[PDB]
Amino acid sequence: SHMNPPPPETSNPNKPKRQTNQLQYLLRVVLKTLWKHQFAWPFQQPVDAVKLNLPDYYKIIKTPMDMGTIKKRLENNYYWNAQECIQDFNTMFTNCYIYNKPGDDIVLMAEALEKLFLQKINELPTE
Repeated sequence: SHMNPPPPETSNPNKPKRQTNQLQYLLRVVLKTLWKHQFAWPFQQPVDAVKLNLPDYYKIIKTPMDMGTIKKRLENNYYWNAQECIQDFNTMFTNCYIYNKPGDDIVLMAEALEKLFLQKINELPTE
């Protein structure tokens, strides 16, 4: 009976756009590497609380984020600063750590993805 919210916005035509080495790197290296990982599939789209039978997910998670949203934002030049993209990644991980219990398979998957994310953003070009 519960409903999913609308996904996060991925495009704003009033927001100015720019292409920096950091953002291109975040799309082509960081996002692409995480997207192909064995554990990416639960994070490639917004959490569907209806299809997954999680009536309390959006009562606990008020800041949803997923890699599909991040990919679409990068592709639309929605981010102006790279820190917006990094914050979205961190928010996705944090949502998974808060909603689920430690030791759940999804949390271990998210932790592996976060380790890879930190390894990949270590080599981020300068501003």
